[PDB]
Amino acid sequence: KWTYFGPDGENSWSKKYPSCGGLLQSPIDLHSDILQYDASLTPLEFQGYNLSANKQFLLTNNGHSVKLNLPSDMHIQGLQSRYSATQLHLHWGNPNDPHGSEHTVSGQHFAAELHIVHYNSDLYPDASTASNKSEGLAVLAVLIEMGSFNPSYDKIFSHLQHVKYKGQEAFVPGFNIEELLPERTAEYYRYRGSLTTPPCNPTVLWTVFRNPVQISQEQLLALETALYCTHMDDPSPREMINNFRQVQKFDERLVYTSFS
Amino acid sequence: KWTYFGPDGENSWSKKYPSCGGLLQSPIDLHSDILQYDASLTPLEFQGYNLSANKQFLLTNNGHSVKLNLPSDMHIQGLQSRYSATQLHLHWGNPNDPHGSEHTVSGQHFAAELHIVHYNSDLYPDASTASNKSEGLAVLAVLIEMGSFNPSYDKIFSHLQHVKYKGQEAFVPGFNIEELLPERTAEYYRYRGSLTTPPCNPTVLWTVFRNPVQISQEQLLALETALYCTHMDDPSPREMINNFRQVQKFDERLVYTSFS
Ligand SMILES: COc1c(F)c(S(N)(=O)=O)c(F)c(NC2CCCCCCC2)c1S(=O)(=O)CCCO
Ligand SMILES: COc1c(F)c(S(N)(=O)=O)c(F)c(NC2CCCCCCC2)c1S(=O)(=O)CCCO
Ligand SMILES: [Zn+2]
Ligand SMILES: [Zn+2]
Repeated sequence: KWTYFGPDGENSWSKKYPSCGGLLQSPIDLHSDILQYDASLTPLEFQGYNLSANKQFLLTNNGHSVKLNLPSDMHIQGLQSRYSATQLHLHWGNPNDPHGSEHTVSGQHFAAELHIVHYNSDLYPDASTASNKSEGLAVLAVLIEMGSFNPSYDKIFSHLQHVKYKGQEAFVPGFNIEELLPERTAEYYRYRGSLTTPPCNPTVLWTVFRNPVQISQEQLLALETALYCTHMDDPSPREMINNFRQVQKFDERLVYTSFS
Repeated sequence: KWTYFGPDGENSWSKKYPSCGGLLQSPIDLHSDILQYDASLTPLEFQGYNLSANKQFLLTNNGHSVKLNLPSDMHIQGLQSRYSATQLHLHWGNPNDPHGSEHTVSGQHFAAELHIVHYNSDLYPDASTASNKSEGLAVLAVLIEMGSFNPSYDKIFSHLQHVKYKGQEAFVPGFNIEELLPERTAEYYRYRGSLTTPPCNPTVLWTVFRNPVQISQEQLLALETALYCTHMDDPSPREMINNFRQVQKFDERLVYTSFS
């Protein structure tokens, strides 16, 4: 009931999902005028990110992105509460305009963006319960640019042809999710925002790493061309492209940086 | 019942104005991937722009912008139809983030933007009738950067302290509107889009000049701090700031340029 293109696109989300027209919306443009160094921000620690290769994790095309389910055994230290993983997914552009990150830096998109979603497991029993609650979610965002082939991202991309259409699912063996993170994870942007998709709940603590990772031109094109938003039996297929939200207004508020 | 900030802000405009969630929406980011040089794009001619110093033209705070009424003897020649002037107005940011142009260039906002609104006088009798019809409108856009004082823009700005509140009106003596335009008007971006405010009609032929103009720090600050969205006797004033729409998705479509 929502898309990124056409009559049900992002300008209309607020009709059935009021929080999409509400407070604390994400994503945003990270730029000098709204940044402040905060010396009390501390480095995150990534625990249980090395998932067992003898276990398996479901990859799903949900019609909006490709998601990988993650175990609650995976968690972040360094926030006020323990946040445990629930899923990761990506956002990207299209072959003719391969600049589909959600966040921008100084007005610039990156090629794509990876989000690793966690929920506050000290307060809430599961992500669904946390999702619309105070302090419920924390998302790690990795900005992606074109460059060297990235074997670690290929551990996701090499399975995409098995989830081409909405609803399709495939298992992926465990691998080390930390390999998907950039250099100097200590350096990041942090702000209070929202889910970037309906329902747009204003319940996400965002951490956007300063430094991008690289994937090759061939990997980017593979991601942009692999998937469809529609079911196999849909008479009007739609390619999964440009599945990122435009940046939001961000006035009389601040993003905090862990680097001066 | 629409604003740029809060529950009646731009993500909610579609609830009130159907075209705001429709096709062909403006403004957009002007960037390499969606540009295409078109040698058929020849210089516009600005006719009747030298308004008589012996006449007065109405400046109005309409609660959303400051507009100057323009006579229908001003017109643009060079497009398929003649388009005659109806008004000009501005968009800007705020002192803490003085980057409130509507259009962006390679992801960068300029300080402000001037729009000179015209209607298709060959097809339609007046601007209101044209506004929701095929090829109804044509808007000229000038990007404004902060730098040197601009005597020509000060012919408008010098009256801002007499139109501080909604509904208030002042007279501006005629002057040569062409003085508001930048260097090398032959260089421009052209695309089909929409009004950037409700009702968001997709009926505008946009011409964005390549080169910005400059206004001083003091001029920009006056524009950002002189005006209120509310009436003179509200005990709860609302400043007129950040009156620009975020850039829209622009996919499977091109902006044509008169420069390479
Ligand atoms: C790709 O869509 C996103 C998404 F973009 C984001 S973002 N960018 O991190 O805010 C998400 F967080 C989620 N997942 C969250 C999971 C934890 C709470 C349970 C509710 C869903 C939110 C998802 S989703 O694939 O699950 C689809 C949700 C439709 O409501
Ligand atoms: C500042 O608001 C704008 C505006 F932003 C733009 S834009 N950026 O060029 O699309 C406008 F064109 C207009 N005027 C057009 C006048 C000709 C048609 C009649 C309907 C209004 C469109 C106006 S307005 O001040 O008149 C307020 C319109 C409220 O609906
Ligand atoms: Zn996401
Ligand atoms: Zn305008």
